[PDB]
Amino acid sequence: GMQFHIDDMTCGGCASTVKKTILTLDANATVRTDPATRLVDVETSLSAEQIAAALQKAGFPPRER
Ligand SMILES: [Au+]
Ligand SMILES: [Au+]
Repeated sequence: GMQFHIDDMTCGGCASTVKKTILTLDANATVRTDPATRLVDVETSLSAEQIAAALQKAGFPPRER
C-alpha cells in the first residue's frame, strides 16, 4: 500500500497507461487511479522505487506519498 501523485496523469487515457504499465510489471498488483486527485494507489510485492522507475520511463514521473 504505496501511494503516488502523478502530475502528468491528468485524465483517463493517462491513467490507463499508468495502470497498464504497473500491471505489465506485476500482473498480481492491484492499482487504483483517480484523475480528480492524480493519486495512484498500488499494492505490490515490488518496491516503490521499482514502480516509480517504470512509471518514469513511461513518461509519468511520480512522487511517493
Ligand atoms: Au490524460
Ligand atoms: Au488493479
